Amino acid sequence: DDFAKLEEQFDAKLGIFALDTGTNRTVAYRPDERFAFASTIKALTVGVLLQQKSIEDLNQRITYTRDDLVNYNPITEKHVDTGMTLKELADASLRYSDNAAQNLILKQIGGPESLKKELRKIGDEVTNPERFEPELNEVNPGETQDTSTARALVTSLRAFALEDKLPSEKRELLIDWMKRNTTGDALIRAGVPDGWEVADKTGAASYGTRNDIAIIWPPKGDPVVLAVLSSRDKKDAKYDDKLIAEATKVVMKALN
Repeated sequence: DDFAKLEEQFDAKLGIFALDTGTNRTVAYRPDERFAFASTIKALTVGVLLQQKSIEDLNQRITYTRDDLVNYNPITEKHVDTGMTLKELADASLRYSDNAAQNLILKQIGGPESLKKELRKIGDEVTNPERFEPELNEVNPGETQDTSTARALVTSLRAFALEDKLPSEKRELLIDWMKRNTTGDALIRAGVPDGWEVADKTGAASYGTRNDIAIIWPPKGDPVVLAVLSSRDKKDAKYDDKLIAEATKVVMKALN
């Protein structure tokens, strides 16, 4: 009902899945409903990059031109002359949500089809990568290309960052980058208490899709993995970040 109320207040559809890794208790609301994953996929893509290369291999430098730049290249647009290492691209993709960075990394791992294959290999039969940035954000209701579910995103995030899909030292890199994101101040971050560390990755897509996935660490004990996804039924609808922040407070209370 608290979730239903937010859906009424915000004129949107919410998809939530939260797992308290410490007790295995869960919070769910339309947990298996499909939504455009938008930039949240950047976290899963780095997870795959990491599995594929040693930490030392991340120092390989990638060269590119203005033709590789897309609609949003905050970091990437500043380094055309020299290129950037995979480590720098990973940083730009995750903390700045750099679109070109995502496309360059994607090309390194073999494209959306290879990403798909690697996720399947990890146990994710739901997430469906198909396109590059920025076209992946254009998803119509009913379509399954470039979509996932709250349940699948948390399972997959959890696998890479907390479990055995990656060795400790690589998990540490992913977590550090996510903990240091610069785009999620108004989402999950705003619905958690002070002193609670958060690692997140945001996204926005057509139909007012507004998403945030994260791991939350209370001062004491096991982390909480959470996905908050949302959409509206107008193609050019606008989103309201406050929805995410409020849904998060409901989750914390439901688990706390």
